[PDB]
Amino acid sequence: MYKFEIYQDKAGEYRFRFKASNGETMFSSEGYKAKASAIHAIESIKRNSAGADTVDLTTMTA
Amino acid sequence: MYKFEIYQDKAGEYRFRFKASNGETMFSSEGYKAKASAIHAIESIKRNSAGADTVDLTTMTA
Repeated sequence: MYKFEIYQDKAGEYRFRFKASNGETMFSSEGYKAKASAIHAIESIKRNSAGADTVDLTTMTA
Repeated sequence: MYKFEIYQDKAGEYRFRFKASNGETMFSSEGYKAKASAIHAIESIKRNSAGADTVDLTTMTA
């Protein structure tokens, strides 16, 4: 199906990506701070993120 | 409760963050490419991400 793949970048930058059913990544994160911070971040997603609202701030006249 | 705030960075970098019930951000993304790509990414989350698995690659980093 899909999941959160938690890796660190060459820069030592702990991060996590999320996949899709067609076996493709749709985002990569900053990872927040560290591995412990990475899982804790993903813990937010596990709660109700599939039901969470999607607000767009960047609808700004420029 | 909590939601996805979609903004663009000073670098013109479309991205989205996710909040927590205590009114605090837990990640910021790369936003994938653009606004359309940002929402499409968040669409993956809406599906089953609250039930998605959490796999850590950086225990044996690649």
